[PDB]
Amino acid sequence: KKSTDHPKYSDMIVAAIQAEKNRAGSSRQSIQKYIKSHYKVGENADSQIKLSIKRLVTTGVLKQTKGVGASGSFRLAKSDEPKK
DNA sequence: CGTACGTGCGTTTAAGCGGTGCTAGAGCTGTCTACGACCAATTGAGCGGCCTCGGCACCGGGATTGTGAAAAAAAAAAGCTGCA
Ligand SMILES: [Ca+2]
Ligand SMILES: [Ca+2]
Ligand SMILES: [Ca+2]
Repeated sequence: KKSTDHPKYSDMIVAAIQAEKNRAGSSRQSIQKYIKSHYKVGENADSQIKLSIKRLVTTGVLKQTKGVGASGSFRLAKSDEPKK
């Protein structure tokens, strides 16, 4: 149930998080360097991507390991695929 | 392969120039004497000589440190799958 909401740069983080085959790795600057393939505002992109993550983390759908700016490490987790 | 650099635009900035006006201070002049050259006589600090004995160079033996191979683990990465 509940309210599903619209994200944008959010999408492009989760696209780019899965578009690396790894165990616990995705530092904001690695992500940005891939995803700077553009329609995007490259000048203001990092803040919005940085802003974007915190909320993904707070939902816990995206999962990370010990830090904040220092760690730069997370991936998609929980358990979501098409299912009953 | 990702981007830090070079290129070339238009916009902005202050260097450059020529000039005027003020005075700090560079430098020049003459005077006067404190201070350094020079001298000779005086004597002790430091030279060469020479003698010694203890630090230090060299050795052997025992302790310790670090390297490297070999065996075996932990992991990372590769090649291999069907699905969706
Ligand atoms: Ca580079
Ligand atoms: Ca003067
Ligand atoms: Ca001597």
